[PDB]
Amino acid sequence: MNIFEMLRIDEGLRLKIYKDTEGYYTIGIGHLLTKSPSLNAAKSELDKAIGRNTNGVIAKDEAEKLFNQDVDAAVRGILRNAKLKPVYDSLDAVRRAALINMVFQMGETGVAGFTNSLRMLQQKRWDEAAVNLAKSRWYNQTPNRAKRVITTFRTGTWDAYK
Ligand SMILES: [Cl-]
Ligand SMILES: [Cl-]
Repeated sequence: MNIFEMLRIDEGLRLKIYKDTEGYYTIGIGHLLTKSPSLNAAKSELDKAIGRNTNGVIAKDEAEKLFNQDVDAAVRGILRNAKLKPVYDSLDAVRRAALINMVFQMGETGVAGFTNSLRMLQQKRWDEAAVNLAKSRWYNQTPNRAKRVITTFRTGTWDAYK
């Protein structure tokens, strides 16, 4: 297991524009296109992102490419973020994948706001961080995915994904 296979399990793959859990237009492997209600603003962003007229549909290779960019951007955002970087540096390889997953799902800004959990993770208080991470809208809204991520942080193994 690795970050790519982990996120592929959590996000799935769709080749036609769809709405995410929040009702936003997405395509491929959890690639947010726009928060706007307009399917046309979605198709526009989509064609901008692919560099071709897609009519709302893309190929597998195209989805994977967006995915490669997105993971990369997620890592780079963590490394550039003054609050995230120290946490990431302090973690083992598995736990690092758990943080990247949160960042990809909710953005740097959102994760960065989990102040107390971040501090518990840095301190390696696994059980306590897991309890604190659960008191969040995130956990309440996508409980199955949240539990998997949280188990990854508590355990340091890929068990939740096997
Ligand atoms: Cl893009
Ligand atoms: Cl879920």
